[PDB]
Amino acid sequence: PIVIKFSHVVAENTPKGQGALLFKKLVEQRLGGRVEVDVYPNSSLFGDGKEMEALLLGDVQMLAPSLAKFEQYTRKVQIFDLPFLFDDIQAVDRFQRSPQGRALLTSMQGKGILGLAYWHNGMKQLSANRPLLEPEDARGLKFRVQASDVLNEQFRQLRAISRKMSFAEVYQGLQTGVVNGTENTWSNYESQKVNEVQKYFTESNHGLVDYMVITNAKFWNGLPADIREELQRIMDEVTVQVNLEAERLNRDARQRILASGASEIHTLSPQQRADWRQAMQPVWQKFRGNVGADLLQAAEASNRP
Repeated sequence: PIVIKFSHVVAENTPKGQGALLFKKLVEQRLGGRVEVDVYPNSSLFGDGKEMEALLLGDVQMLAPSLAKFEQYTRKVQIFDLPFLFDDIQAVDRFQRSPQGRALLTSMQGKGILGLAYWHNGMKQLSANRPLLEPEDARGLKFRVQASDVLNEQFRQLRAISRKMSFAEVYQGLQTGVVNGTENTWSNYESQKVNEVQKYFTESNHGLVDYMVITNAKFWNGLPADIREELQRIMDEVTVQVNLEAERLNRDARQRILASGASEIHTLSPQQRADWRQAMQPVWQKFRGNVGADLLQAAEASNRP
């Protein structure tokens, strides 16, 4: 039996958590015991950063990290972190399906990482212990960000303080005041109960959390061809399921946060959104050389159906 250990940092009741569990179920139902799958959620086996070290070492065989967590392996995936680049997940999906977007799945093959698929989670919103209605509202705040130079600079541009922290540490960081605010999808906020430590949310859709399903190129390329292709077909089916569940789980997450009564959500007006974009988009100039004109052109073109 070939064992595939799939580690991740999110709760089970999420797009990625359900996706990993579906992959395991379909492998069990279709590969007759030739492949077995173990799933380790919520940083139970490996958390941020460590997971990739383990992937390269062979302590794990499959991951699906946020596209914001690959700067140590390539700087091309940074495109997904640029604020307000993608209007919505439909635009990002279009970019991901472009020749360029597909090519990015192999951007790290030279470091031993193979991308197998993109999984959607959703757009990012803002959270803090004070209201965030106008960009000046973020000044002085300490925001937890994923380990991303783009996201670090995003809040630096708003005259705020950025703290790169592993996802598992967000709740405690906010409860203890190491950080005062953050950014994430409704699913991640509710699934991790972070609304209990954030009284104010702003629906800004200023970015997104999407994932690249990845594996160790040596493990995957060493699989029997029939098994590899079958696993890829199953992954393709799982991707559709994740992408469909993602939008609805995020909708349910927002409703449960609003129902809580312990947190408020302000939705930005078109004009407010534009002012936040005008204030944050200057960060793009710092990374344009890394991503390149072509990728930026393709990403901007993805906003036009």
